[PDB]
Amino acid sequence: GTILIDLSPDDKEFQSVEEEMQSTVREHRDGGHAGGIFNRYNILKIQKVCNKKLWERYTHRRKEVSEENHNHANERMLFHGSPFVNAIIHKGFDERHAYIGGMFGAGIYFAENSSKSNQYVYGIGGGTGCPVHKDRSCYICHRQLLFCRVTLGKSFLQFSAMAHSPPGHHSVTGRPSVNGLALAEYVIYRGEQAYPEYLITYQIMRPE
Ligand SMILES: Cc1cccc2c(=O)[nH]c(-c3ccccc3)c(C)c12
Ligand SMILES: [Zn+2]
Repeated sequence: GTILIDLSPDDKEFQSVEEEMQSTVREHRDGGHAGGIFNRYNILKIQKVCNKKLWERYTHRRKEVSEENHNHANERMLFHGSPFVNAIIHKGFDERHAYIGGMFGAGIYFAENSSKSNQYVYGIGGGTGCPVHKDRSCYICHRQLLFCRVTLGKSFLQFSAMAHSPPGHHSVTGRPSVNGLALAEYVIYRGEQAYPEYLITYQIMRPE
């Protein structure tokens, strides 16, 4: 039941999504090992993801969370990079997308930094890079990220140098305490707390 609608580069919705993507690139502690070396992206396409069932699932859950957190869903737009992007847009998020080895436990992880999500499009640590060239820094192969609507509710705050939510919390916020320039990462424990709203197709660009 999923359909993808292409946005025109002239549409302001295209433009505000491209801006979120480009403005949240940062340097990573691995020097680009996992996601490559770039300062910006070539955006090739942005598609709106429409699925009634998955949307209704998301909003039913968002209401429940809101009612348990002084009528505040604490909804964000966040990036998700995954080798399973094709499964997610058709079937939604679920426990198969849980990162068992994650620093904040076995949940589904989202980033404010697009370049953080970009590290995972070929799997943990960047796997072995693109299918065609086995290159984690490939400038040629087309990559995909999701920009998702994520309900955080009451988020447990964890400073930093499918499992359950910490009791009484709806999500976890991993806030980098050492790198002042890294933005936050978030973890949810219920697949129904995220909706994959935009599918963004892109290349990383070789710095000049
Ligand atoms: C740890 C983390 C922080 C911030 C963002 C992400 C992300 O976007 N994707 C993933 C991830 C998803 C599927 C398989 C492997 C990693 C992960 C793990 C992730
Ligand atoms: Zn390649």
